[PDB]
Amino acid sequence: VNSFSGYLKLTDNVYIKNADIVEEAKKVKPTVVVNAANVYLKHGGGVAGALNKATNNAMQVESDDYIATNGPLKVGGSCVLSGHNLAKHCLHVVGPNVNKGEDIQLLKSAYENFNQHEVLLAPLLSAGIFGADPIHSLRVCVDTVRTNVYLAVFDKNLYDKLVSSFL
Ligand SMILES: O=C(Nc1ccc(C(=O)N[C@H]2c3cccc(O)c3C[C@@H]2C(=O)O)cc1)NC1CC1
Repeated sequence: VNSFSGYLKLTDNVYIKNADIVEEAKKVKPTVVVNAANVYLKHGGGVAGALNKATNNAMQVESDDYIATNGPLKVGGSCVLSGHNLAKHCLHVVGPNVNKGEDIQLLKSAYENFNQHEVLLAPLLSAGIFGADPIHSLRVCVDTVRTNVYLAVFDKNLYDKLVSSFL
């Protein structure tokens, strides 16, 4: 049993809710919240910008030190950093950004990072300002992630479309 509330069950292991991932993280304090990161961990907008704002920029400060030491992530890769006031840990995962021409096949590799964590709160990777089709992202999620994932979809119209079109 876990504290995630109001989710629709899509499969054995994937759950979905119309919710602001920031507000959901603040309320559940999950072990892992996933950030929709870029390779530079520059949390300017979209989900990343929102999560970072909720940490009063502490996520960005920590991220800048990480990059200065380790260099950029790979598209499809991830790193575990602090969850600050939102979660125990933040898994920063880089999905391909279609508005940069990145290969959409890398989306499966990005979701594979979730399998290193038993339970996660997450957005749909490569959705929103990353330019991919969220219906496709949900399909890849379901077909790749085997651990227990609680997906937060900010837009109600999109949430309803994702549920109603789910096979
Ligand atoms: O701003 C906020 N929350 C806030 C929450 C989510 C987003 C956002 O863009 N999410 C989408 C995104 C962005 C980038 C890549 C992606 O794959 C996705 C899928 C995500 C989705 O479809 O849900 C933006 C803002 N809270 C403050 C207190 C009011």
